[PDB]
Amino acid sequence: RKKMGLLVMAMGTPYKEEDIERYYTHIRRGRKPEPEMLQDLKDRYEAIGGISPLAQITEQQAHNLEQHLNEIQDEITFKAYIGLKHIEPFIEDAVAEMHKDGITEAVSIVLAPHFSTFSVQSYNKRAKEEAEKLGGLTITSVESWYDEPKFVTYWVDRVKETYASMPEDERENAMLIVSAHSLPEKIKEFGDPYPDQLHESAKLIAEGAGVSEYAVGWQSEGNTPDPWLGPDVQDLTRDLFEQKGYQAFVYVPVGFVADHLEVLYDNDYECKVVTDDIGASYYRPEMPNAKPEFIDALATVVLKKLG
Ligand SMILES: [Mg+2]
Ligand SMILES: [Mg+2]
Repeated sequence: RKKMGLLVMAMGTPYKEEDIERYYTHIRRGRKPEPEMLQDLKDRYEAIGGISPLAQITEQQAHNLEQHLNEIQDEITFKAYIGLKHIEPFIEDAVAEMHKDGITEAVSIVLAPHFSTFSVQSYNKRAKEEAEKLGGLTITSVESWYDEPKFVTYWVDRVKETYASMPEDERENAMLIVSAHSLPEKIKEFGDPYPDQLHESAKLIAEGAGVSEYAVGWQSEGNTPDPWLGPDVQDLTRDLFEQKGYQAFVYVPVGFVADHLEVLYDNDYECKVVTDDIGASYYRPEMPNAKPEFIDALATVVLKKLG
């Protein structure tokens, strides 16, 4: 069998509470959070059940993906390497390790289904540049995978189950909100398809699930002076309630693949505060994490990229 590296890339998460400072410093481009922000972040992580389980999900995704790829075809043996943006093991570290280990051919995938210039393209460029610097190692990079039918089906089936679970008055008066991580609006300068891809995800999932009433929102914007993609899910939820009185909101954060702070806090707390305030029911179906159905979707994405 031919040996190939499987470079799995993601933002990263802290491994313990004491990593919060450096992780958020990295996110904030060298700006250390002030003490009240540091305490606030610690509190948020405690509220969602702790930090330890978060980074384990990414590891489990990469490992299960490796094992599943190796089991479903007989031509290639994959070895997974994790490369993260904001904490060790960094993308450049992972590529250098691949080269050290004698890998000469790799395929990469970012654990975010929509292409953007800000994240996916930047991860892919960084990986390819380090390979070029070392020589003798090439990388083929998945750019997007939101339209993989098996992935669409994951979310459609979760959404169906959620609607099926609702009392009758909710089921005929619910709103589905599909979201991803906000990015600066200025990505539009380069024709970034990120927003169009989120809207297509939303269309595909709503259509597959038989949901006629849905909306697209953004969440978890950072803090810079230039505008970020909106509307934010908190504002969208309240606006849609005021205009049409929905009694239940279903949140599908399709941009995210795991139980991390952006979902467990930015949906399950921040959006839940809003639905609680307006008297609506809150639902947010299970994230993919490292579940077999999702791992099969990822495996299919990778093998399609290789033909
Ligand atoms: Mg494509
Ligand atoms: Mg926020």
